Amino acid sequence: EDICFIAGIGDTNGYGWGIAKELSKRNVKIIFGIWPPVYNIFMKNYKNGKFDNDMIIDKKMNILDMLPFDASFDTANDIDEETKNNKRYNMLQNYTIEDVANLIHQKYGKINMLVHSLANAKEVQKDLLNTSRKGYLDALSKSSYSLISLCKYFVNIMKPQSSIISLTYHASQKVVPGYGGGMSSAKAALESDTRVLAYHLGRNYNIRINTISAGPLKSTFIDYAIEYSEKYAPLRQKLLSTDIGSVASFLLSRESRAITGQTIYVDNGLNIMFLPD
Amino acid sequence: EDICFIAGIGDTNGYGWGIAKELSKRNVKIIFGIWPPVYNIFMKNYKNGKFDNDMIIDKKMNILDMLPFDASFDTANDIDEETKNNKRYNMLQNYTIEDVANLIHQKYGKINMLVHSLANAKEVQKDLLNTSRKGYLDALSKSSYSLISLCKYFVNIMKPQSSIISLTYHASQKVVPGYGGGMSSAKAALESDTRVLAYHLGRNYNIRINTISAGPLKSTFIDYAIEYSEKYAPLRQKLLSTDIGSVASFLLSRESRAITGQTIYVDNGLNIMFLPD
Amino acid sequence: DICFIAGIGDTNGYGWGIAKELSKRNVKIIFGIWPPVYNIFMKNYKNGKFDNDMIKMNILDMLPFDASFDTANDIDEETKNNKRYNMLQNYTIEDVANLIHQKYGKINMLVHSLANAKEVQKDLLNTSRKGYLDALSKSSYSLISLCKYFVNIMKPQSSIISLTYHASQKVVPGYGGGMSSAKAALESDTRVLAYHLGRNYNIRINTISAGPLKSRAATAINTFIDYAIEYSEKYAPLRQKLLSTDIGSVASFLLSRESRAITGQTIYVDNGLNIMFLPD
Amino acid sequence: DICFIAGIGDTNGYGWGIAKELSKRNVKIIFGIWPPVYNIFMKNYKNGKFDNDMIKMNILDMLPFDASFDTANDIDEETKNNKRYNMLQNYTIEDVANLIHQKYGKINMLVHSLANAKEVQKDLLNTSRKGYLDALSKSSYSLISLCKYFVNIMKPQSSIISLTYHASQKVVPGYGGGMSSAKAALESDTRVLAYHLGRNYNIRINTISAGPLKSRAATAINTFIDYAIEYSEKYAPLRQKLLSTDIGSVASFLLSRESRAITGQTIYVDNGLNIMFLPD
Ligand SMILES: NC(=O)c1ccc[n+]([C@@H]2O[C@H](COP(=O)([O-])OP(=O)(O)OC[C@H]3O[C@@H](n4cnc5c(N)ncnc54)[C@H](O)[C@@H]3O)[C@@H](O)[C@H]2O)c1
Ligand SMILES: NC(=O)c1ccc[n+]([C@@H]2O[C@H](COP(=O)([O-])OP(=O)(O)OC[C@H]3O[C@@H](n4cnc5c(N)ncnc54)[C@H](O)[C@@H]3O)[C@@H](O)[C@H]2O)c1
Ligand SMILES: NC(=O)c1ccc[n+]([C@@H]2O[C@H](COP(=O)([O-])OP(=O)(O)OC[C@H]3O[C@@H](n4cnc5c(N)ncnc54)[C@H](O)[C@@H]3O)[C@@H](O)[C@H]2O)c1
Ligand SMILES: NC(=O)c1ccc[n+]([C@@H]2O[C@H](COP(=O)([O-])OP(=O)(O)OC[C@H]3O[C@@H](n4cnc5c(N)ncnc54)[C@H](O)[C@@H]3O)[C@@H](O)[C@H]2O)c1
Ligand SMILES: Oc1cc(Cc2ccccn2)ccc1Oc1ccc(Cl)cc1Cl
Ligand SMILES: Oc1cc(Cc2ccccn2)ccc1Oc1ccc(Cl)cc1Cl
Ligand SMILES: Oc1cc(Cc2ccccn2)ccc1Oc1ccc(Cl)cc1Cl
Ligand SMILES: Oc1cc(Cc2ccccn2)ccc1Oc1ccc(Cl)cc1Cl
Repeated sequence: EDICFIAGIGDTNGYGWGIAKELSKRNVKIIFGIWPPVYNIFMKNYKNGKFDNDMIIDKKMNILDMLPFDASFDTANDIDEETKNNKRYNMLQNYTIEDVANLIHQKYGKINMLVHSLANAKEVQKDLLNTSRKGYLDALSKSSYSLISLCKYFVNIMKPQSSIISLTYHASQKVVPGYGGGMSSAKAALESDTRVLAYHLGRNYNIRINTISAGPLKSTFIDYAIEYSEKYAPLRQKLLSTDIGSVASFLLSRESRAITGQTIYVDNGLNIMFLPD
Repeated sequence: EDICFIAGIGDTNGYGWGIAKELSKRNVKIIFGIWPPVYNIFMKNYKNGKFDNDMIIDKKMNILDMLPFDASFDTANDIDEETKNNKRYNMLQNYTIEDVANLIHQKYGKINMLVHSLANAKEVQKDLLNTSRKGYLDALSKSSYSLISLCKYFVNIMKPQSSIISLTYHASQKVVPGYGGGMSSAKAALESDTRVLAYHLGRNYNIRINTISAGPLKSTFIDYAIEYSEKYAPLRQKLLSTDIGSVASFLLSRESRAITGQTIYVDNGLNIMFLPD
Repeated sequence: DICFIAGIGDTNGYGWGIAKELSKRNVKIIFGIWPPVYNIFMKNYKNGKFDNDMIKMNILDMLPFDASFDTANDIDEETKNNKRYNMLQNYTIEDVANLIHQKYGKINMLVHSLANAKEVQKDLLNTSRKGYLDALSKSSYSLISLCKYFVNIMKPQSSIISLTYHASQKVVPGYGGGMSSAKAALESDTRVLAYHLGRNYNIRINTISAGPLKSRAATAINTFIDYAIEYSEKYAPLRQKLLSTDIGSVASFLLSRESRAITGQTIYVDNGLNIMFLPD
Repeated sequence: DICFIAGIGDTNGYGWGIAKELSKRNVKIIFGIWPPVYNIFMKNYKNGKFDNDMIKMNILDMLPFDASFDTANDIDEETKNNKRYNMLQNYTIEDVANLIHQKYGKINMLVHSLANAKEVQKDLLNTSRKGYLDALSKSSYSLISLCKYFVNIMKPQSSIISLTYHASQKVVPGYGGGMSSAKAALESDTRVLAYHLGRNYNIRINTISAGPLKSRAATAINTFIDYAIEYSEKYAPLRQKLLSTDIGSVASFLLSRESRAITGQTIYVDNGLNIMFLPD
């Protein structure tokens, strides 16, 4: 009985979903953490059967639960009155990082797989030089610190030899004009933090953590990235969300017990190239 | 007539000073940017001649000016009332990043060298896993975004083929337990941002930017780092603030016109080692 | 699913651990064995020495294999006539490719699990040209050539792995003879190969940077491995003992279709030691 | 201040640009010249061809030098008797070391500015063992051996540099013959050497990863350099044209005492091209 919490899904079109699908093959029970502002929409679509085709594995994806989850709030203490008043949030509760860990632990006990699959930058459209302090720190808060806080709070509800992964992108290491707003900065911090966290979690809890540097998925510039990737990557096949999924599944399993602190590239090998051929 | 603004000095015991000294050999005019809370102390010591020995180059260090400078505020607009009221700040003015660029430009015209030499993390003593969101973002704000904002505002007051450097540390790339509070995260972001900035500044202004990854200088754990470095680094000599200074001088000169976006290690080669010998 | 494992000489190394793990997924294993140790390995197999170690493997075949030789024409007269090669046939790279293809058809998995350097005991500065080139020939070029001849007997979408060590990237004094150089070249060649193999053949290639394991080869170095192992178990983020099957299950994953979007990569399987700068 | 420059054959490469820049700081330059091009280089010197290019250099000496040979005993009979070596003496590595020491005493600067690969035109997968080993011997081992023999005729706190190319780290199709492999090994060897040289000799060693320059060697590759240059001038963060003196002033800095705390490093002098992932 393995249970994985996936923080950061909004539809079946991203990595979170591809990871849920592949894990389901291993009979892993899935819990979704969903950004409150799209939680109700997601529940509706799910109810209206919009995801039924997406859920087929002759095996059904076993979704144990779907919970509102906001990566920018650590505890009930951090909720500002403007979101308290806020339309969407008003009718939802217990969606802070610590609140969700308590809920899950209470309802289902300890888990052993954790997926951080979320990024947000309010100024992702502006290049770095034109990003505001507010926009930059928002990017870091939502995309980088959220990983640390996730680990801080979920470690108490995880079994020993548990495993954790996040998703990153090569803009951290090499220049991708157009990946702005401090998203590149956020990814660089996330990959560094993955190492620092791997040391602490490894020594203190025997828990592993790694990150997957993924190629482009259509989930503007994304159309460029995907086209360029499919033209110039070593491997011609289309990169599927389940290509990341099967890698994630392996990193979350005990088959990878000796791998931690790593950035693992799942991008058809595009990262290895220097000049177009 | 070359002029360099050095943001982030508080005494003659750090890299900023070593960089000022070496630049002075090249007859570069120096302007110091000093954290307001220690500005007056610094001025006093300077007046009381405490730095006279430190200033000798048979050449005097030519300090063109010394200005209060706070890396956490971008413009006059960002000054919160608590600092406005604040003792130290109350008797100082025009210390925001944009304010200082305007002052310098007004008093002295355009400059062609910029040094970012500052780091601060309010929770540097806590390890990453135990760092608060507030502490983490403060680290990023002061140590990383400050570089971007410095470039944003000083580029308008710099000549073409100007040059910029900052200071970083290898904890960004490899684990150094004890370098906490998100300082490691901040350095990783700074090294990544150095590349992104190098592209923008290079293409749009023909300005270069690089960062120096420095070994330990006594400016607790620092005593460990220095001892370990002196035991295990390829080069036995003591690492001097002027070892960083002479490298900085070269990176800021036109002798390095074809180098940009780089992290340059000035650490007696310690970075190259895996296991102690 | 058939895998050729090039470079196994006993049950104490990574090759055996890889064999073991691939067997679990019902992969057919073919051993390529260096002729100097070929006979003794055979003898121990039939005399059931490895029986405790195979806990049961599916060993399709065991062939003489020397990665120094690309084709039969490359075998020098002395080696040809040597006591231990006497006496043996079809052990070059081209020859084992052909032989394997005749017996079994096309395969889909390849493991390069070998390395050799005559002067490993010398530090780099003191290595001769001859010793250095030997290291690169046996440890690095052998991979390139293995690929060249096996790509024709491999299907799409097959997978190739090799084994490397972090001394290529960071200084490990005592890892001498140009072995550091050979691992650096091999990690670079893995990228270049991943490009050509991916484009032209839809074949994948990656390399595993393993942590210390007390193997035959590891002892060839003048207690270095004992210190290595002991240091890793003390300072690695993960303090479990590193097993050859830890690498093996990672090898199995890389060779399987589950890793179809990974290529050209150096993957560290070393309890995380590589991420550390300063000892604790 | 005396610098030996190993690997100059005309005024169109990095060696010349390095010579030029070192002259500016009043450094005494000794050229080591490959015997195949030794005579013509001499002839052009006295016939004032390079006069426009030396705008005045301080050329202390010009010696025959072949980095394929470690000692006189390494010279094969054919080479020994060849039309172009006929006729020449003391051109091995040990021999030039000794010769330079006798004429001038100890030096404090060394530049490895050479590379060679018989099969550069072939892609890696199609390179023979012989071609690959040639690339590593001439381009990589030559540095190690240069160090071995020159450390005895160098003072503390002397400095050594070599030249490399980013194809070691990222795939550049067309950079064949094992040249990519040779650059990867050389960048690794630079670290290992920096350790031994720093500890035992207080001598520094670094390598410069240069951008494209239309040199003799660069054209040996089957328009590749023209595309390289054109691509760099279009996509590099800095759009100025990359000059051999751009590398030269960086070489001068690395060789001088101003860089006393830098060692084991790969320093990119390439208008920043290396930092880019996606074309504009
Ligand atoms: N798609 C790509 O080409 C690509 C490439 C590399 C990395 N990634 C990474 O993959 C991860 C998943 O993104 P994706 O591409 O699958 O798109 P996605 O929309 O499937 O995933 C991002 C999800 O994060 C959620 N989210 C946003 N703000 C949040 C908050 N404050 N709290 C909680 N959740 C929030 C959103 O609902 C969104 O669904 C991201 O971390 C992204 O950086 C994506
Ligand atoms: N000393 C080392 O061992 C070492 C190693 C690697 C990198 N570095 C880097 O070198 C740089 C200089 O630090 P140092 O070691 O010379 O110590 P330092 O005290 O000389 O430099 C840091 C200075 O930044 C100033 N500062 C702090 N908060 C500020 C703010 N909000 N606005 C403006 N200025 C502020 C302080 O007055 C302080 O003097 C830092 O960026 C540090 O990260 C130091
Ligand atoms: N043991 C470690 O700590 C360690 C760490 C990192 C990487 N590696 C790598 O793992 C691989 C396997 O080494 P190991 O540690 O398992 O030792 P091992 O002795 O078990 O494996 C090496 C095998 O290669 C064979 N071999 C040597 N030269 C050959 C040739 N010319 N032709 C064919 N076969 C030849 C030998 O017979 C030997 O059995 C090597 O590439 C090694 O560099 C080992
Ligand atoms: N040109 C470029 O675009 C470029 C880019 C990056 C790195 N580099 C490197 O710079 C260095 C110099 O190359 P270059 O581009 O200036 O070409 P070049 O032809 O000017 O320099 C190479 C020189 O090395 C000499 N040489 C070759 N084999 C030799 C041997 N066995 N003994 C002694 N001398 C020998 C040749 O006579 C030749 O003059 C090389 O290491 C090269 O890899 C060049
Ligand atoms: O983080 C992401 C990275 C890439 C890679 C990419 C896509 C297109 C062009 C260049 N790079 C694509 C999508 C990504 O998703 C996001 C982007 C911005 C934000 Cl604010 C949030 C997400 Cl989830
Ligand atoms: O940023 C710094 C890095 C090192 C390197 C080091 C020193 C000691 C032990 C380990 N690493 C030493 C001092 C540093 O200065 C700072 C550290 C924390 C802060 Cl909050 C600010 C500064 Cl300027
Ligand atoms: O690549 C290898 C790495 C280690 C780990 C190690 C060895 C020595 C010191 C520290 N760690 C052990 C053996 C390795 O492979 C070899 C190296 C040289 C030779 Cl000659 C043979 C082999 Cl199989
Ligand atoms: O290391 C080198 C790099 C470049 C730049 C380049 C060459 C080809 C394609 C793209 N860029 C040109 C020449 C280089 O050196 C050599 C490579 C092979 C040989 Cl045989 C000789 C030399 Cl000097």
